[PDB]
Amino acid sequence: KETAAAKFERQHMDSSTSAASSSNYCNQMMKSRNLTKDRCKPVNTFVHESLADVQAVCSQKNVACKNGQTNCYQSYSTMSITDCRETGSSKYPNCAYKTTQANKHIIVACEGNPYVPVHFDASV
Repeated sequence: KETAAAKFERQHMDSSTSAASSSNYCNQMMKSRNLTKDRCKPVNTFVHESLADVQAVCSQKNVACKNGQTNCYQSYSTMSITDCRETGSSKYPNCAYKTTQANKHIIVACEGNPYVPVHFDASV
């Protein structure tokens, strides 16, 4: 299978750009990361920082995850992110999203060796 770390990178990492520019970033990103493949993935966040800076969150502020595990970490700094959320009228297979650029702290679950993000828990 794809590893959990790899899946996180496919779903949540966009180190290419410092922000979302065109307000159909989400439409194109969601498609190219295979998140509109079988259905429209309703919500998804992209992080626009280096992979090194993102992996480093795994040694920052330890917090509970939503599921109640305690291997989650909150970034000390705000990060450049894009919140993609499907529109009220979107219907597969013509998936429609709005793009919201923001600077927020991320919370990720970390696991494995090397100890890297395996789950995007939230932005705050």
